[PDB]
Amino acid sequence: TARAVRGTKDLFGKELRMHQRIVATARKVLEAAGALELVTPIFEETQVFEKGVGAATDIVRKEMFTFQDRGGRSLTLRPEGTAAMVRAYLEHGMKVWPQPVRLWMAGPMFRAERPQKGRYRQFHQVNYEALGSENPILDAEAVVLLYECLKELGLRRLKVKLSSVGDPEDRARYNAYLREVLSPHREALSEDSKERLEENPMRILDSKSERDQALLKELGVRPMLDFLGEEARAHLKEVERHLERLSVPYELEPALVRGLDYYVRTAFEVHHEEIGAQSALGGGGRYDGLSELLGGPRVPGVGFAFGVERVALALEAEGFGLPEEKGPDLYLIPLTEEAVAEAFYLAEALRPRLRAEYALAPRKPAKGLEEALKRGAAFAGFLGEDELRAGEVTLKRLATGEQVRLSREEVPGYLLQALG
Amino acid sequence: TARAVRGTKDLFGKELRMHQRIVATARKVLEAAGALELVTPIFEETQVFEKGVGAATDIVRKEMFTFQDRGGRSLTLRPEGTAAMVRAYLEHGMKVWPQPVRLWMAGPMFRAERPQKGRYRQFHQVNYEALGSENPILDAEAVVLLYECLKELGLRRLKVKLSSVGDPEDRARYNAYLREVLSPHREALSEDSKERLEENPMRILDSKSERDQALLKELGVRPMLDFLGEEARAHLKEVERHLERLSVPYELEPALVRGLDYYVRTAFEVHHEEIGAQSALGGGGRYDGLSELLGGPRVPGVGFAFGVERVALALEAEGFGLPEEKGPDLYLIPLTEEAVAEAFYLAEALRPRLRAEYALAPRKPAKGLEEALKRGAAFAGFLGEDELRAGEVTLKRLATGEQVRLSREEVPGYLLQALG
Ligand SMILES: N[C@@H](Cc1c[nH]c[nH+]1)C(=O)O
Ligand SMILES: N[C@@H](Cc1c[nH]c[nH+]1)C(=O)O
Repeated sequence: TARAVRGTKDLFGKELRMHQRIVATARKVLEAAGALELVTPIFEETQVFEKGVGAATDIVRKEMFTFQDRGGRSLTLRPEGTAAMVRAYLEHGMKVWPQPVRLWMAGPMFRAERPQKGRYRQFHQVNYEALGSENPILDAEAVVLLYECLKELGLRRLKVKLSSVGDPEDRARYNAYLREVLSPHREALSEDSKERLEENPMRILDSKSERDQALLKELGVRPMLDFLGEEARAHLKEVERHLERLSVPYELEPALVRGLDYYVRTAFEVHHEEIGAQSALGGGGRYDGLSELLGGPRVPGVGFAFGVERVALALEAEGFGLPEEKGPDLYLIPLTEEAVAEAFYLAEALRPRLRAEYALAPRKPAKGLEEALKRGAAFAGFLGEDELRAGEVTLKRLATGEQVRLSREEVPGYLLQALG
Repeated sequence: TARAVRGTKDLFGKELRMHQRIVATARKVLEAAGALELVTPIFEETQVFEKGVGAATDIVRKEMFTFQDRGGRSLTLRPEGTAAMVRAYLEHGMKVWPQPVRLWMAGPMFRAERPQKGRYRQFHQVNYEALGSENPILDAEAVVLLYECLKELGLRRLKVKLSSVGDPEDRARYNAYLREVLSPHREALSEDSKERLEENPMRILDSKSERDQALLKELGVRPMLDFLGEEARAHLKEVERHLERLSVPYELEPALVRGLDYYVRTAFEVHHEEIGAQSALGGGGRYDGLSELLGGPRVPGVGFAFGVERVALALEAEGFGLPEEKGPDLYLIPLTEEAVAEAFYLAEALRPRLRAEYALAPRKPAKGLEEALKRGAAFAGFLGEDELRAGEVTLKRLATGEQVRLSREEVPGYLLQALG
């Protein structure tokens, strides 16, 4: 009856392997930059995400799998990694390690989204974090690291986008501006936008429908860029200076509305055309003050995260494939009932240095050979009356059909030299 | 304010590395036996565990983190892997793949346990599964694989325990027997046991408290083993035949009650008496009929699972340590403020082929050298006014004190040949 809940799926085969390659590469680039692997629990106290992600965001308000612990306490399935990372930083007194502290991890993230496929309720992302410093070098580094993780995978058609949200103060003033300009024209907004006009009006910029877009155009709504505090623009220029020097091709966006509310200053995203909507492979930005929201001291930080599934799609789009699932080095086929157990014993003597499998029931040579082929085995191994009594095994390389009869002892060596 | 919820913890450093070594080894032994890696979602429809694990078990009744889908459906955080594996087997029509289908995975498991340390609410286990066959060779194989996963890690002091729970008929009769012997003495049972006496009385055997143990002793309660039917007895003997042949030292237990209700016939566990209570490193058994409980056809199966944390403790107990975390190949120390950014740029030119790190602020040579040493760096790199204007870098192997001044171009090669 039961199936895997919509939005989640079993990972195996080529799909699983691609994910592993992706995380493997991310591990290499991130750790070369000094990042330490830190894996946080699957769930945190619901407050870590409420306060952290901001009580006004879609995620917190209606997209988190939150439940209650038997007796008391509210727990929530991690929807994103940054807040948890900061929570960990705080808890482990990382403030005392030599700064900045770079952390990275790869794991599942959960988001309660309205059922109708949509996309994913359980997805996986690589998360990088640089904590303990306001230096714009880290922002540039974070952007380069994300860019390189994808670049190393073989992706070529990426679109880096950079911008800034100024600071909570600048963010506030821009919102006020939006209300003042939009409210008297409130009646020309999409129902969706009319709600967004209440909390975090900026979203109305990144909304769909023609109603909104045409209005914004005629009203001459000015870009979030025009509201950056000077220190903010100084910082952003430093980041651009570094990226240009590192030759990272980017485009400065008029405004980058990120789905989380802890962002301050730098904000970036890397896209890929070949995905359709949800072209974002990953993104990130600075988030000083988040630690304070979780009740800690001031701890500056920048980082990014990217969706493994998204990256996989991008790879597929660029024609990157994976080679066929390897079969067993040897597949033992018993010719008599007594032989089935002997095949098992022989297989055990060969493992784990050699991948040896066997049939659990006797069968004709041709049939068992058919099954060995069916399993992609390199060698077929026959165990009938003769070899059982002689303490030998009849091996047959399936590719050429070449056959060899040798003692059980030589088998490991013969196979290893013939395949290694 | 927030901490990692009791029963969960952040994995990093040596602790994380041990887990990876453990899973790495398990991967090798399991995949050599033909196991395919299959990772199931973090949560399943609550029914998969209710019906699967059995509605009478402690796990289902009061130890599962269950919550409601943002729109109805009851979802539950996976407390164990077998049911999910069978669910996957059913869903993907693996029944049409060549049998038996061997699957393995390593991941987090969640159990809502009463807060007071109590060990773990989120732990990790390696799970092996062999589906599609009643053959006792698979049971022996499952036992040998679990044994070998631990054996390969270096563990020597393991205690393998084997037993059987018979067939549904034998299981029923033993339960009846338990009721008949225990009911008239019902008043001497622990409150917990008095409930278990209603559905699946066998649990009362594997319960805690002295109140139960002493009673069972004086009453002369007979082992589940004496109640095995003929076919069950035959199957178990086959398993012992195989284990003895493979020289796997085991002890036949009178009654090895396991923690789940889907078990039928073979049941085994490997313990280590140097962890205190909870000496079970892992265990498993056969579970035909589970697929049917999930609404599928009859699919026989055996498997095991072991706690990575438990195994880690066992390793520690046997004195197995982890060495030194590698430091960066190069640690660039800026001598002027202008140099910090240059160090970053240089570091970026060297990565990811080389692990290069740098200080984010200028410092005196001696100080930066001490920091390079603290970080376990192979080479220290100086960037002061001289080298900045000359387009060079002053390298110093911290080991031999050998100092070299070379051009930025000569750096990647020199470092690679000096460390590769
Ligand atoms: N966690 C953010 C990305 C991020 C990581 N660090 C900073 N921002 C996301 O879910 O997109
Ligand atoms: N599911 C079992 C392990 C197992 C695998 N196969 C049969 N049993 C456990 O949680 O201990």
